[PDB]
Amino acid sequence: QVLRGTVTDFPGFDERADAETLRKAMKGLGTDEESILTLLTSRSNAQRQEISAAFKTLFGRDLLDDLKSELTGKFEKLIVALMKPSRLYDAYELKHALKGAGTNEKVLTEIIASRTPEELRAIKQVYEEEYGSSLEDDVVGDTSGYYQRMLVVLLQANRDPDAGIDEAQVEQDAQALFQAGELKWGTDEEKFITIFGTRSVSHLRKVFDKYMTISGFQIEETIDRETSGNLEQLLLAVVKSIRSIPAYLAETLYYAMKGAGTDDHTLIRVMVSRSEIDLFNIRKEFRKNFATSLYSMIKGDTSGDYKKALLLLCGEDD
Ligand SMILES: [Ca+2]
Ligand SMILES: [Ca+2]
Ligand SMILES: [Ca+2]
Repeated sequence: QVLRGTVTDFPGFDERADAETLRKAMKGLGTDEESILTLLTSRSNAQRQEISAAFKTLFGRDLLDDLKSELTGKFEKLIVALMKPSRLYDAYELKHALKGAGTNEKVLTEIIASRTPEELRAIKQVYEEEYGSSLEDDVVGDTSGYYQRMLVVLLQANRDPDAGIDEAQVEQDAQALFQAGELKWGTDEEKFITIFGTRSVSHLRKVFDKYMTISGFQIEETIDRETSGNLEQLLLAVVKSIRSIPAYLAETLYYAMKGAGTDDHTLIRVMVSRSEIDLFNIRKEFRKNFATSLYSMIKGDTSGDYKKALLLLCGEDD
């Protein structure tokens, strides 16, 4: 594993040229959504920021206010996601799950499960800088119970460092998890939230081995993904991220298209948020694990400029 994304710095970029092109495409009645799509999906995020800066000095206009007026639908919500400064997209996405749009634990479980404690400190820092309130307090307001408790544990970003691995506490933790999991994760929540939340990744992947020997099964089996119980799902997410974030994230995209529905808000979020970080890796797991390329799935569930961009993000190569 070399963490890679799918979007890189466009070579021989001209932020002025870029911005002018993008002025013609809005310009007049009609929109050149292809021209808009192809350009910004073929640019990285920092670059997109230079083009907004250039669009303003040139024309005296707000690039994003113009995109927000020209566009609709999901291709709008996609473009608008592209133009989010990477530093912000996650906390933007946390804010909105918390504002308005009622019950959105799916989003909270996704980010806070699947970010590295270095990602979690910055998010907390930026949100509290952008929106004025603390993420942790906002989460406490809008959540309840152990699901809340666990998130607030996860939000501390304070796991045991990977160092020496204590085979005795690996035995003790896999016990606690054994029994609690045939208690339906339904008893002694305080005890398992401390193990899931504070232990090291390298310690936990060992505990998870130590379960599959003692119980003959792997700890996932003991939960249902379809059935609710935010905690169980949060639990389940942690067990999958502790094993492998790009694999968790490739499974999140895969059930975003499963059945009736394409859960576009999950689609947009992952593609975009991981695009310059690990989107490569997420492909190279989806293929192998789900046996179809991500590309073609998306080419399949989606349609329009929205799938043009999305495919353009994904990249048809490896
Ligand atoms: Ca127009
Ligand atoms: Ca709400
Ligand atoms: Ca579908």
